[PDB]
Amino acid sequence: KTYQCQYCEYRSADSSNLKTHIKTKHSKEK
Ligand SMILES: [Zn+2]
Repeated sequence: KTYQCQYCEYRSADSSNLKTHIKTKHSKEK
């Protein structure tokens, strides 16, 4: 019951955590 990121290699326990990670790490922060 884990989710993974398909940009880099970070994983989560709760999908929201993952979403946030991509939002603050990939998904254009610029
Ligand atoms: Zn990532």
